[PDB]
Amino acid sequence: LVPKLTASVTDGAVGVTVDAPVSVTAADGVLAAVTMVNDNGRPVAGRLSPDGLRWSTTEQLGYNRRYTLNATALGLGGAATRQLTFQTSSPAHLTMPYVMPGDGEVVGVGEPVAIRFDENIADRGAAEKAIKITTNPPVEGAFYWLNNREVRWRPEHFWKPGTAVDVAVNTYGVDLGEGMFGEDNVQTHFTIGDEVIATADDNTKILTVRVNGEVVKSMPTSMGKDSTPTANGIYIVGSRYKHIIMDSSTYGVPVNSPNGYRTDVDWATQISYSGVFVHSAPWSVGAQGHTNTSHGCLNVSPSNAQWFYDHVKRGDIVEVVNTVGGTLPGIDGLGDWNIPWDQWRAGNAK
Ligand SMILES: *C(=O)/C=C\C(=O)Nc1ccc(Cl)cc1
Ligand code: NA
Ligand code: NA
Repeated sequence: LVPKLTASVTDGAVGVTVDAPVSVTAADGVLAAVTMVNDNGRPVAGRLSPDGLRWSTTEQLGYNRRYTLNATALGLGGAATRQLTFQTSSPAHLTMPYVMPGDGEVVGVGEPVAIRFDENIADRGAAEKAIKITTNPPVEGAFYWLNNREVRWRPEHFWKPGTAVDVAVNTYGVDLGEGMFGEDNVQTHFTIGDEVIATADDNTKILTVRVNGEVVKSMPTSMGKDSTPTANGIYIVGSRYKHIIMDSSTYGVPVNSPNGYRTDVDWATQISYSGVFVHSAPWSVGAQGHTNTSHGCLNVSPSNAQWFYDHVKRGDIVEVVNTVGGTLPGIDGLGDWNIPWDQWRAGNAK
């Protein structure tokens, strides 16, 4: 029998995607030689299987390249040789994904998986298809897009402490729509830590911190006044700051406007993209636990703000209840858990 050669690419093929390696397989014989070069003549790294039957590229192929593959198979029946040439995808534009939380992090039970692209994604389904999420213990989750660039993945209920989460964004060589291809792959892994749920009840004006179901701190607080109230709902804890200059102009509100502001505060924990924080407020200690006086932040004492800074972590949960405000928008950026599960589960890839 004359040896046969089978490649994972077709001679004369265009638009070949570089999201997979290129392989060469020999039948009725073994591979005596296999080389692959690009248009400039530079060789492509590869490896031959010990049995001599399979050859595969070992480095990723580039966009907008013409590769020439030459292979020779030898067998008792005879010899066979083939030359193939193919052209890879020619992207119109490239987009880089950014994944949160960070690799190796320990996050709270409310932390979703976040994949943010630096460009608008026309084929959301293709993006979701290219993201493999592993969970241990395994749990059902789903994708949901906060905007044209960022997609979130979370389960129906808060994570179970101790869950391992692994995120592989394999967007390289993937057509994300309108000629937009992924600039690279990204791969992160994180773990869920203690259950920490702080509840701010406007009827009592107390921020109570519960760690694994036990109350460990009770903080008098002053929330947003009626004209600028704090929205009810579930907030995901974000970044921590020993101190931060609060500037309303970052939210489209001129500083010189009635609701504008610009001041420096200590021990600030972010809980919404819309600008809600837990922070030190020495000027309202007298009102904390009695009346609301802020632009929407949870004003707490300096010692309680610092305690919150030291003992709360990204992904922990703050829930506000019984305020005169509405509900935090589900697409705020840290309000994911305000979207009903059935809506989140059905997604919005269009
Ligand atoms: C919290 O109130 C939301 C944004 C912010 O920074 N507000 C704020 C805090 C303190 C002062 Cl004096 C003005 C506005
Ligand atoms: Na190359
Ligand atoms: Na700010």
